[PDB]
Amino acid sequence: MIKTPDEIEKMRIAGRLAAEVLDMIKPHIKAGVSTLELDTICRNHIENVQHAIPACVGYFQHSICTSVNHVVCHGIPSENKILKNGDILNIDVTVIKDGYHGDTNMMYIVGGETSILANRLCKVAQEAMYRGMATVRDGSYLGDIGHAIQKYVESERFSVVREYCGHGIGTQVLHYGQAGTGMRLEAGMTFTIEPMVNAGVWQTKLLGDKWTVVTKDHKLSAQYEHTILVTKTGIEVLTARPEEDLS
Ligand code: NA
Repeated sequence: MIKTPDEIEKMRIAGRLAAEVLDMIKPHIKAGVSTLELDTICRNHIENVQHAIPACVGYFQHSICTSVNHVVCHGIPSENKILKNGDILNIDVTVIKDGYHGDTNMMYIVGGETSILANRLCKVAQEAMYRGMATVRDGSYLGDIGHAIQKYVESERFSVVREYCGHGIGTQVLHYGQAGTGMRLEAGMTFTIEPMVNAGVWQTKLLGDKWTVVTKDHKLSAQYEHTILVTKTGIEVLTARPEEDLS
């Protein structure tokens, strides 16, 4: 599962392009915008400016997932989903370039202001991802990631969605368990770390469209995602954004 130098170089490019989607879409996020409009802007950027491939061509009909509020993941862009101030929005994107892909998602607070709880949920979700990323280096264990995430999130009185906290990435599902469990990590491995944090119960449900996932209790959910490369001394965050403080 060790990526070659050529494979890693192509993943750096794709990861940077994916990061660029999440940064460039920011000024378009305001009250009154539909999530379909965001999808079209991202599709045009990926295909026609980056000259890359959005996920709807690789292995449905949209270039991004737009998950609002109680939607946990896989929200479908829609002309009828109109953002309003105080909404929390996750945009999830995969960019494919030259056979390799970069995967990342982040939260946006529509209008810059939201409730005490929604702000805290987003910040805890981002810090949870970072805590999981902080365990990773050559010789660490896959289980260290989920353990760090779950311990932190529950200490903050939120719930972790139990389906997964990450996946192998290339072209393996990361679960919550005990530290020291799972595969020992080696420099050159790549995967995503993407914990989903619910304000209420950890249970989710799939909507009638067999695609959109929502919290079981209709409370808020937040997620962040990075694609990471394992190194001898730590990680390289392939989807890091330039103004993103990784300390
Ligand atoms: Na959500």
